[PDB]
Amino acid sequence: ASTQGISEDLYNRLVEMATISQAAYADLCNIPSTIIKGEKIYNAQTDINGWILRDDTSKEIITVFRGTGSDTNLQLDTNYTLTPFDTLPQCNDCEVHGGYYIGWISVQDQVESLVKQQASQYPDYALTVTGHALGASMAALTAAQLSATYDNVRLYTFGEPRSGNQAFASYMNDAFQVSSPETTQYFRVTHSNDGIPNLPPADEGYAHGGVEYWSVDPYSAQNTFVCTGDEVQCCEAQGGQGVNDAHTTYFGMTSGACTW
Ligand SMILES: CC(=O)N[C@@H]1[C@@H](O)[C@H](O)[C@@H](CO)O[C@@H]1O
Ligand SMILES: CC(=O)N[C@@H]1[C@@H](O)[C@H](O)[C@@H](CO)O[C@H]1O
Ligand SMILES: COc1cc(/C=C/C(=O)O)ccc1O
Repeated sequence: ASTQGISEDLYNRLVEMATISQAAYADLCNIPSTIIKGEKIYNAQTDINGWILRDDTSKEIITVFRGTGSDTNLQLDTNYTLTPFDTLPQCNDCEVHGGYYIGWISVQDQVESLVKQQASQYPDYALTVTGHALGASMAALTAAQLSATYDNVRLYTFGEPRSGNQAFASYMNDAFQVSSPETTQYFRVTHSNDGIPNLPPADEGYAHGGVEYWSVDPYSAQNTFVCTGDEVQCCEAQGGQGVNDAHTTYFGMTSGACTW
C-alpha cells in the first residue's frame, strides 16, 4: 500500500498546487505567471475565502479555497458533527464534516455560479479544485459536487482532514478514478507527521478518499510515497496531532509568508 517516489512531472504539479493553496492565505501571493486571477469566492459570515482562476496555457479553470484564516473559520474546524451531503443526493448515505458542510452551503451557489461562469466560456478546459486544510476539505466537497456536472474535474488537497465518512470516500474514489494511481484525478497530499489528516477520528465514522501522496523530509519527488488502500500507513501512521510544523509547510512553502 506504499510505493516510494513519483515522476518529476507529477512532483512539479503537486508543488504547483501546493503553492496556489498556500498563497490563498495571502491574496494569491506569487502564483505562477500563466494564471489569471479571477472572481472571488466569499461569505463574510463563515469567512469562507477563495478564487476562481484560469490558466490558458494548461487550459484549466482552477478553484482555490483558503484554509483556516480566522476565529470564524476555526469554529468550522472544531465541529466534527457528521451530516448528510444533502446538496449532492446522488451520493448515497454520504455524510461530511459538519463545520465544513456549514462552510460549503454558505458558498455553494456562489461557487457554482462562478465556476459555470468560466466553464461556459471554456467548455474544454479542465476543472481543478485545490486547497490546504479547511480549504482542502472545502475543495473536496466542491470537487464532489462538480463531479456530477462536469467530467474533467481534478482535486489536489493539502493536509486535508477526513472530510466525510466511508460512503463519501467511495463516491469520491469512483468519481475520481482512485482505483488506480496512474488514473487518479484525486491527489490527497500529506506531509511528515501532519496532524490534520488524522482529524477527525476514523473511530467517529470518518474516512479518507483519494490516493495519498505523502511528502517526507527532505521533500523531493524521490521522497514522496504513493499510499493506497486501507492500512494504517504513511502520514496517518506517524501519530501527528493537531496543527504542527508538518501541517503548515508543504513542499517548503508555509501558509503565512510567501517564501515563493
Ligand atoms: C445533522 C445536521 O445538523 N444537519 C443540518 C442540516 O440539516 C441543515 O440543512 C444545515 C443548515 O444549517 O445545518 C446542519 O448541517
Ligand atoms: C454550531 C454549528 O455551527 N454547528 C453545526 C451545525 O449547525 C450543523 O447542523 C452541523 C452539520 O453540518 O455542523 C455543525 O458544525
Ligand atoms: C479538521 O480539524 C481542525 C483543523 C484545523 C486547521 C488549521 C489550519 O489549517 O490552520 C485546526 C483544528 C482542527 O480541529
